[PDB]
Amino acid sequence: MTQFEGFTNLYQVSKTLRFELIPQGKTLKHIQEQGFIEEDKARNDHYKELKPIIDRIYKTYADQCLQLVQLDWENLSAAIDSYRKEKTEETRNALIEEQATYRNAIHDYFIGRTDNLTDAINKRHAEIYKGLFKAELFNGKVLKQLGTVTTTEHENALLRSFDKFTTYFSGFYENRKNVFSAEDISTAIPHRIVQDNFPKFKENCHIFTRLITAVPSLREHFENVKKAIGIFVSTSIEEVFSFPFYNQLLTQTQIDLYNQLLGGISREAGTEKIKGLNEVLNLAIQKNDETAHIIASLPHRFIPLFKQILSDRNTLSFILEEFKSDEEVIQSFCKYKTLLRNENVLETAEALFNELNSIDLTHIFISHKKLETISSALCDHWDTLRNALYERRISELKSAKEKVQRSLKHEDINLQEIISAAGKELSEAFKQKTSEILSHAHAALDQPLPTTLKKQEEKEILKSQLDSLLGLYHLLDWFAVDESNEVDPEFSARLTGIKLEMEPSLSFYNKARNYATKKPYSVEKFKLNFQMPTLASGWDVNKEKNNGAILFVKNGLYYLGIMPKQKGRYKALSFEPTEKTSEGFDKMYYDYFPDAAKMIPKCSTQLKAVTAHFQTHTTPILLSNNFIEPLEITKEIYDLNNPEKEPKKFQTAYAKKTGDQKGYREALCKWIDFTRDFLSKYTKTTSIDLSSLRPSSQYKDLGEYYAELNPLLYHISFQRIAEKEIMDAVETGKLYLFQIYNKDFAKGHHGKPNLHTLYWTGLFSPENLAKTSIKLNGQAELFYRPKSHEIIKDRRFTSDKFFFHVPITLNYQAANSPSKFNQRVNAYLKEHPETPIIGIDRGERNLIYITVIDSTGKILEQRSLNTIQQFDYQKKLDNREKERVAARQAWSVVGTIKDLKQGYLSQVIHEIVDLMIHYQAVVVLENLNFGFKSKRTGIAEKAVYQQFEKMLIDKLNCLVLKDYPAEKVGGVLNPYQLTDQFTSFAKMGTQSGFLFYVPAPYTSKIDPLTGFVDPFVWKTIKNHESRKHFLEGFDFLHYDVKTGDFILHFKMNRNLSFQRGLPGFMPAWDIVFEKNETQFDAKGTPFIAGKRIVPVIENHRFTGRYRDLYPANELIALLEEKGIVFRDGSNILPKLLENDDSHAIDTMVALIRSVLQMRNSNAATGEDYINSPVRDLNGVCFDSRFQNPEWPMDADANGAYHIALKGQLLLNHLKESKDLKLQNGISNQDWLAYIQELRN
RNA sequence: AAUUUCUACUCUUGUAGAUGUGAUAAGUGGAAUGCCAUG
DNA sequence: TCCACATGGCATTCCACTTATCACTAAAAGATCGGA
DNA sequence: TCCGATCTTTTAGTGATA
Repeated sequence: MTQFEGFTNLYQVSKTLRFELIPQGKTLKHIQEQGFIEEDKARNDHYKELKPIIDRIYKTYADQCLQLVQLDWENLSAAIDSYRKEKTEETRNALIEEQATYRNAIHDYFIGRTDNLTDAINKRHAEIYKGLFKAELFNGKVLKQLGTVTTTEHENALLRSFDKFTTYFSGFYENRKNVFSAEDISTAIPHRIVQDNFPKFKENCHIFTRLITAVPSLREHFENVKKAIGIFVSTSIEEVFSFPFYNQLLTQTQIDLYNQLLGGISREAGTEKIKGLNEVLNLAIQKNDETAHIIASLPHRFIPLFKQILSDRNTLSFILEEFKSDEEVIQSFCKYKTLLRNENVLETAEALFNELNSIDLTHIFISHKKLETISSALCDHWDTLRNALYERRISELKSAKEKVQRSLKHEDINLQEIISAAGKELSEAFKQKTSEILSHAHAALDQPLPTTLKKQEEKEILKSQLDSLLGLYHLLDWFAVDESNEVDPEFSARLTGIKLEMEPSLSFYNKARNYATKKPYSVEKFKLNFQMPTLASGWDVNKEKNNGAILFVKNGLYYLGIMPKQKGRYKALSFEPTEKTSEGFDKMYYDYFPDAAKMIPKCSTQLKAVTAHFQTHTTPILLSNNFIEPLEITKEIYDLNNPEKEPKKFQTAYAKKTGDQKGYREALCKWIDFTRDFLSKYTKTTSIDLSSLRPSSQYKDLGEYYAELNPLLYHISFQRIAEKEIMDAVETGKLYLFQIYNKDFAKGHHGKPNLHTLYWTGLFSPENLAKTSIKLNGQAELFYRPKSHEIIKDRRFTSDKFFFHVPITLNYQAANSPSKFNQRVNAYLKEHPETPIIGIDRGERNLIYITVIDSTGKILEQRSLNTIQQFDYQKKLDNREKERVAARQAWSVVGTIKDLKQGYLSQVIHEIVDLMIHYQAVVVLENLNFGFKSKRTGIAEKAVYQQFEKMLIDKLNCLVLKDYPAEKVGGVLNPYQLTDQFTSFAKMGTQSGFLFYVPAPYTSKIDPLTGFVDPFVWKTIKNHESRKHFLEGFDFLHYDVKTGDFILHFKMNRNLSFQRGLPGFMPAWDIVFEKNETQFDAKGTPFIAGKRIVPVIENHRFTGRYRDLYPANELIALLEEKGIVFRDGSNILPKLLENDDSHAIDTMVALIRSVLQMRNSNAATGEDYINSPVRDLNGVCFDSRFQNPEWPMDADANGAYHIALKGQLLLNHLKESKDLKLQNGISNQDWLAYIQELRN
């Protein structure tokens, strides 16, 4: 018996708030005269310049370390193959433990505990490894022991510039700590070595082995192209794709040579490219041979390896040098232009072209690789000139035509034979386009260069000159200048004499593009330190001398106080907590023991003195300092904390590995009494009440006890401080005072406050002071950003500002992570079966469509959110897309989409949470592959497929309603928690709390009245005999005389090869070819019923736009075309199947394909709908154009509805199950069987 | 037509909703340019 | 499979864009600096 | 030239069933 309001305070969530600090008094003067802002700007610049040096040291240690790795890989290969062949759970855990073993084996080289290495280099690697995460990378001691990087004196001075400020690199350290770590982290060296690169190498090895086994005649070829690449010269082409060579494939250079072996060296522009592995695979594919088909059947693509983590990328391919500045590019192109007019190239080209217009053209030839380009630029189609020449060679003569077309691809043609093959329209089009191009070039040379390159117009005119010159170069590359044919030697020589100086314009074009499309520089905020090695890392009153960041509250306003260092020392300035009635600021007092799991052993067991006492003698030791009463450290407690093994005996890892529940329980009990009397005895924690703690033997584990213990030691009090002391503190410069500010703290604000402002007010409301549910955290950052009725546009960028970023944590009383959250949600859904279901369909046309269904599948509300607050976000986002791709092609600025997508997604998120709190329903969302959504966003990033999922998860993880009371469930004190804690999409399961991930196939293309899908696939129906065979499988066809319709009967025990093999429930189908007459909707608008939209096929494997069709009209036109009598209602199929002409059979398969076509779309006028081919058993032929609200209006509403009944299946399967866990998805066959059972 | 920041309006120098920051690393996808074969 | 309408394999720039980790700290301990 | 204050650094380690 649980409630909907019980889903609160499940787990901690961490957020960050941003504010603007307004200076108070003359403190803005005090930071200005002291010169801190420029000092932090130079410090950030120094850090940015020092980062390449320090990870140069990191890369040096890496490539010195993992070069010595030599391991077997057969166990991991067998584990991967076993898990891939049989996808069971225990095989998965075997794969994880093998991957962890190999990760530890790789990491031991960094650690220095590697078995195969001898002891001296082991201790050298260990003591060098001890220095990458301390101050040892700046004193040069690591540089002395590790290989001689030998940073120059400039970088030595740069390292001296960070003297006594190594804690600024502290966040860097935990960054690089993930590089050298083995706990399965995606930003680690051994995770990439084991889990990422090794399966790819195994795949390459296996596909190479089966490709050699299938066809070995290509075996020599790869060795040959290996001699083309000239790398791995001491290795065999079989040995490279063997497992042990992977012991070489760790350094960046070796994987670079592997990827370049797969790709091939690319030389400079103009010359050919050295072919590689995938190149020759594609070339063998494109032969249209039987060998091409068999290599097409197996996979025919080698996969490149991922880059190493911290290393840098090189190549053997040609790299084009980049233009350093805009002045250099405009100056160099001005000299290029002047040297080009000095060579009088334009009149030279005019001379050549009036020569080709006035001499015979049998002695001038055209290269065979440009016939398609000339055909596409000249005529409307690229296949015009090739087919014209092919038919002309036929007419001047089956097999002979094939050798003719084999000769056409590689033999160069003289241009008169093309003129005689084509028409004179080709000649005049050629002459006018040459006129157009040389007039463009003339305008290019006549027009002067722009003065600068800072704005768009100069960029676009320079682009215009460049592609005019380049198009002249392309037009120059049409002719076959080689003396292999009978080209005129003088004209060939002068065409080289123009083309060799037309060649560098292409490289100039690429250089200008590489300089031109750079992102324009923008002013960026940077971190302030205020000459302090640790700024605002904590709020504690002991560290308030060191961190120097405290807060004041003044009659509802909030202030940040910073204590600067006086004369380079820590001036311990304090205040007097006067009585409450005195006017003044209210200082917050912070009492925080950070985390007992790391403070307790550090402050009591992991000291130097206790260890020095305990190695030499075993007697227990009293500890006196920082204690009211000295605490006793016994032998067994230190053995529990330091057991010289990974499983600590109070940790449940020891209980899981061993099974001694009694000893683990007693060890846990003793450890809990030890931490109890330590918290009693310690100076900081002796004033904290600990009475809510249960007896020690009643505690299940360490994590639960820590979760209950943690929010007792977090405390905030408030003490009134005299105002005059604070004003003398700021006026003397001893205190930097700032005011936290946003939009809602202005005096003119009278509406509802922001959600972040609600969190900030809930932080300091006395209810949260009584019981801390939300918590102020440490590590608060300060940033400075330089500058970039009456209404001011972009007023916030007019002046330089100070910004404050502060982390908070909501649901602090709850545990850090939830336990069995999905079990709780399954329990609540099992106790509440009547809950609604919200189908969300994300699309590319209308984007987001919602449908609401009840427990019985009745529609409650359906909506397409193209227009929210009467604003068409879809159309605006589409035109933003159109101008983004237009600006990309025009070398303009590219902008961003994230802001507008975030605004529209915020509107739709508020809508769906409004309906969520109104209906207490669950949402259902289609499971989509990452590759599919990535390709969909690639063809059109108008779709929000992957972006909206993150916003839904983030909003449903921590949910606060602004209109709700604070103390009520859903307010800022008890926020709603309806989804699992977000970890990563890889470990995101099929169900995250109230959200479900349902399979994507077969949701849109389904009749909701009968559950009908198309059981055929039309790709298998290609030949005429296949069409006749499939026409044999139908039962019979009858012409209705009342309504003029056609009824075709079908049983799925026929046409099995032409069926897709998806057996539905209902064993009969009656396809209805309804008469194409005009019906009316609920609005009464006329519309012709049963019409279809079919793409217009141009020729074989060629399709254009789409055209409407009315299947009964052309069908009866077919029957009166052949003279078939059908008004008697006889069996039409045996009457028509005897006619063996292919045109007839093609017509009826076209009509039955069109009536079996479900999704009927027309984007030109924009009608999207479906028209069910099978009549409902109550005699209804469904069209969604009827606009009846009980059924979906359009096809995407239909898809969202079917996703909703898929979720209905999911919760029915939840109800009948007793394990309180969902099934691992559903299959298509069970889904369509279930919906056919429900419908009919 | 204003905002910690973003989106949408202008009745109030504002309104409605959203807003995990910093650091690091990798990957994806576009556009242009070439080399090579295909309809 | 869900989506379709000039291409496939690569190579080099440039751009946005996504995902995946880390902390979300006070005290212990060492380095340093001013005193006799 | 060696001690006592003090400022900077780094450090500590949990979660799953009777």
